[PDB]
Amino acid sequence: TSIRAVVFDAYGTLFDVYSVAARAEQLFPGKGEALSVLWRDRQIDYTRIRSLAGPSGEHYKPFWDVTVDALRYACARLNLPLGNHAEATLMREYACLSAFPENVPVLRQLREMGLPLGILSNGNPQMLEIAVKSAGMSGLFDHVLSVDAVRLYKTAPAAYALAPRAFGVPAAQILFVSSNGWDACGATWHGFTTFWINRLGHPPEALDVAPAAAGHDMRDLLQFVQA
Amino acid sequence: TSIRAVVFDAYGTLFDVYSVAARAEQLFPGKGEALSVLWRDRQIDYTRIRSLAGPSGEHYKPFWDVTVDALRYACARLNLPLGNHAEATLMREYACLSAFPENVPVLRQLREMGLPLGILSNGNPQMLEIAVKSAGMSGLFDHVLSVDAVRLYKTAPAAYALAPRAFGVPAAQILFVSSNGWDACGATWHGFTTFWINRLGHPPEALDVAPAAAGHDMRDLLQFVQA
Ligand SMILES: [Cl-]
Ligand SMILES: [Cl-]
Ligand SMILES: [Cl-]
Ligand SMILES: [Cl-]
Ligand SMILES: [Cl-]
Ligand SMILES: [Cl-]
Ligand SMILES: [K+]
Ligand SMILES: [K+]
Ligand SMILES: [K+]
Ligand SMILES: [K+]
Ligand SMILES: [Mg+2]
Ligand SMILES: [Mg+2]
Ligand SMILES: [Mg+2]
Ligand code: NA
Ligand code: NA
Repeated sequence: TSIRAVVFDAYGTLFDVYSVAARAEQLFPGKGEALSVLWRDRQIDYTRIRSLAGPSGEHYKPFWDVTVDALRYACARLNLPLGNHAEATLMREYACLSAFPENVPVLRQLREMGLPLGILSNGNPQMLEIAVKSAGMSGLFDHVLSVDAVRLYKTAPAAYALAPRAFGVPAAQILFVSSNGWDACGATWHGFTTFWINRLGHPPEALDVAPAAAGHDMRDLLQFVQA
Repeated sequence: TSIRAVVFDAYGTLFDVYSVAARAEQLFPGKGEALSVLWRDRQIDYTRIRSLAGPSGEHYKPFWDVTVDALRYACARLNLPLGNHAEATLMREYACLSAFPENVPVLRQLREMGLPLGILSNGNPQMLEIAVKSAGMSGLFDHVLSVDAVRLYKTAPAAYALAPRAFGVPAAQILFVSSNGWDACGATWHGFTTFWINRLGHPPEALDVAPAAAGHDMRDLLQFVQA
């Protein structure tokens, strides 16, 4: 079926989270890769635990505050000295990230081939908006969407449903792009055409579903559309 | 409020999963602790991804088959030679586990103080039932409950709701016991009195909720009831 719009996940897709791991190392020598791993794990675990526990948003909390919670748990567990300064510093780092250098032109070869572009993110909008301004992609997106509108995190249907609504098109006609295998898979269940930017070369998730195609980077995504 | 029944989580609580990590090492030398960690992570990730994606069971699959999926993904990712024999062997190991030696008497000091006992498990019942027969705890539980009845995994309300239903008592009057911090916390949200068997001495989850009490083992749980 014909793509008529293309929606992106934020972190790891549009925005390289790398710079947080590197700054963790500096505050916590020898413990950066461990913190950053544990922190991402719990950040995601907490969004799922919450949305699963309250399928109508009973336990929702914005992604920012969930990210603080996860960072705090990870430091306590890993026995790291995280008080106000080191916390503020890592969160600042989180607020303002940079793009994968390949992205911004590829977005143009799509904008130019007549394609509306959006972001759909677990990110609360307050953090999603500045995050976008770090990277020079202001203007490229028609819609910048947050699961905060529905108080439910991916893979919840109400989160995926935001993009058909904003674009005025069925899921089947939106190309859904994510770095996270679980999310490409969840989007495929919802009925999008999906592309998985598998940056670390991992296996497909064993979820009995597969995205339409996958590649290694954003420029592989361009390849695929043009075909 | 007065406890009138006590319900247990299965794995890590009643049943020591240890013996699987040890048998992983033997089939996959140098890679047992890595497999076992990645496998537990994805097993749980997959139950949440599924239930979050289909809040009415649209993507349900029994825990057994989810456990095979997770084991398969973990082996592919970790580049381990898992064909039919090594898979069958690890799954066998999974079917039939042993208790924490402290458990079976502690269950008796509770049965004897006039307390009905149950299991509530992500475990499909087919695997939950034999699992119980490995360990000598047949007879101690009035109800052996599986989220398979509702096609939704914890922390889904419909999963927690199984125990009030079976016991004929409100959540507030059941003591809910788990090893998994996320689950003690989810149960507390549902309204149980909860106890967390924190076996590895981890911090509390940063979920803005805490179980009624926590301890290190089952005998700490006994301590707490008797008080
Ligand atoms: Cl992170
Ligand atoms: Cl977790
Ligand atoms: Cl809902
Ligand atoms: Cl395991
Ligand atoms: Cl995951
Ligand atoms: Cl439901
Ligand atoms: K509702
Ligand atoms: K900065
Ligand atoms: K329904
Ligand atoms: K055996
Ligand atoms: Mg995880
Ligand atoms: Mg600590
Ligand atoms: Mg491989
Ligand atoms: Na939709
Ligand atoms: Na209930």
